[PDB]
Amino acid sequence: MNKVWDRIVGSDSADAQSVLKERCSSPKDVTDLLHVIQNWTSEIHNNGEETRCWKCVPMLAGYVKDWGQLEFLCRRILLRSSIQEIRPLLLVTMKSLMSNHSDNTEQKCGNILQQLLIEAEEDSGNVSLRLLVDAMSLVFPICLGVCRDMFLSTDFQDILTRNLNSSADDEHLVNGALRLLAVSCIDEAVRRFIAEHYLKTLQQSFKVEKYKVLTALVLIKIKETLNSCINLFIDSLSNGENIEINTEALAYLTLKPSVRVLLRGNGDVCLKIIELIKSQDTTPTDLYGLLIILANVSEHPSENVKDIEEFNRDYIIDLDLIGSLKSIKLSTSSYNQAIRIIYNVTRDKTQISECVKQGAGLMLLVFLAQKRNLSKDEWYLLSIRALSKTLIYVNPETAFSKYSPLSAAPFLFENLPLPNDNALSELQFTQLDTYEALLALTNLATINQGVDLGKIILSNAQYWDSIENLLLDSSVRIQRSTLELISNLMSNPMAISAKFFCFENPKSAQNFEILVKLLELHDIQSQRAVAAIFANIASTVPFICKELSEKRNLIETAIRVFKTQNTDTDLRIRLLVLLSSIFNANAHAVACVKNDEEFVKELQKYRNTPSQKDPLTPELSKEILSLINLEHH
Repeated sequence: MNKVWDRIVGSDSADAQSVLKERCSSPKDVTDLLHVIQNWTSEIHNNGEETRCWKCVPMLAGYVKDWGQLEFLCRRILLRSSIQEIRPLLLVTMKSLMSNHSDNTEQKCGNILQQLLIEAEEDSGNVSLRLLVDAMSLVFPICLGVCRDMFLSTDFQDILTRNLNSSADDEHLVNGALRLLAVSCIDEAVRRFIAEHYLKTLQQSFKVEKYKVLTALVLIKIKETLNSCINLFIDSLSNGENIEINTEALAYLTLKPSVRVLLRGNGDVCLKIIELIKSQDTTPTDLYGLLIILANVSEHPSENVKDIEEFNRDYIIDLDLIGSLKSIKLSTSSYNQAIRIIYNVTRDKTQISECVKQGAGLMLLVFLAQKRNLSKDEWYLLSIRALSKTLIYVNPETAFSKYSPLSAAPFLFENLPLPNDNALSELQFTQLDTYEALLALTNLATINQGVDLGKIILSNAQYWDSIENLLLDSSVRIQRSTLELISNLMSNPMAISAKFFCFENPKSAQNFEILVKLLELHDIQSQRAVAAIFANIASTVPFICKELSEKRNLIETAIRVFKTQNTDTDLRIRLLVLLSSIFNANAHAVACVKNDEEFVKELQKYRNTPSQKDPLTPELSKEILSLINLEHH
């Protein structure tokens, strides 16, 4: 099994998983190939051949069950720990060796480390020590036992600390040692050791520019002392240096409020983060970190809120961040963070308009569309929250780059409680969510006098059920908003009017009687909405108006509410429109009330001089008194 290795490490065209079909031969293929590897890994080849080799070895390694065929691999891997380009592949290989016979892998590793220490003690140069600390950092999170034993030993500390002190400008050794310290901070005993014995050294190397970032990354893992780290990450990110390490750090650290206030305080860094997010060059992993930072820093508390709105307006809105984000390629996690950003920005109603102009509504809708049959998780909910807030404060038809705002409606309906015969919604929405959904729906229902939304409601019986199920909600604001929604939907008969005004249908006639009672709701906004339902339909659909004119409970209730509450202007107007439509359609209804003297003198009081923008009050009082006159003469 010789030539297979040559074609495996010969060029990137061939693949190992490819020629895995030519392998097989478990008695011979694995053994023979391992002998080829052993003779071949006896030297260091260029980065391409080595990358092929350590991409391929893990497979074979995972297979071969005879441990004495995988011995040499420990030396081969540890002796390449300084080779950066193939370091993670080595890790993978070691992990594969670790997956089966873990203990023997770690044992051979410890033995090789001890020989490396002896070689390092006899080296007039630092090259053996570099190798040793690179091997230690490479295998530390998998061989934690032997690595902790090495790091903690006086013999290893002696040579390490001494050569560090002596060779402060051996950048490869210092850097290897700082990466070692960071990685090794995983274990607790090592962390205590580092935090008891290295603070002097770390303060020292923190003063040296070319080691500042790596030293800060060690210090993170162990107030003023922290503040200096954060200022380092911020300044070095704003410069442009070590985008990867700094963004990772700050994405973690912006989980703390003080870090956030500092970041928002530093202008240059904010411009830099926005420009990096826009920059077509930064890696997708850095883009993700940048977005995590932006979402953390833009989040409203539940730091001073005004600082957060100032930051969001200055750097996210005015730098057209949302308009750009529409165009960058986003993973699902990055899209999640962008939804977070949009949500945060909309916590300040004054910005929603601008957000929508930059395309945020579109991003919300696409996000929901793609998650619809996929992941109704917390980001789904968050997206619906942002969308509801959007639709409460903007004109709907100019809100999704000329896409249909009505496409939001199915998503809004997911924050309405389903009829309680209808499963559990994956969405953990609250009463506030339901309230805001109904506000947004009420806004959608203004389009084309409610026909568009009503047609969406009629295509799915569930939607109308979830509305009707809020007619008697115990929360005043939900009941109020429901009635406002229904009254907007009653600007066009379509067929939704049958829900209340098809008297041949028992269910509808019952809903009618309920509505008549709702005319006397204590909440004046609810009352206005109920009145507008009746007034809209009666002034707009003459068939229904003829039927309503015969419904004595409605007429008596409307008159009672007019007698006792006519000093509210919207309510008075709507009751007058209802009553006059009814009376014009039915002289026998007029004859019914011709002797209600209190009704007559309330009507006369307004036939005089209504205030405000109110021609209808005198006009309609005049009409009604005229009909009563008709009946008395």
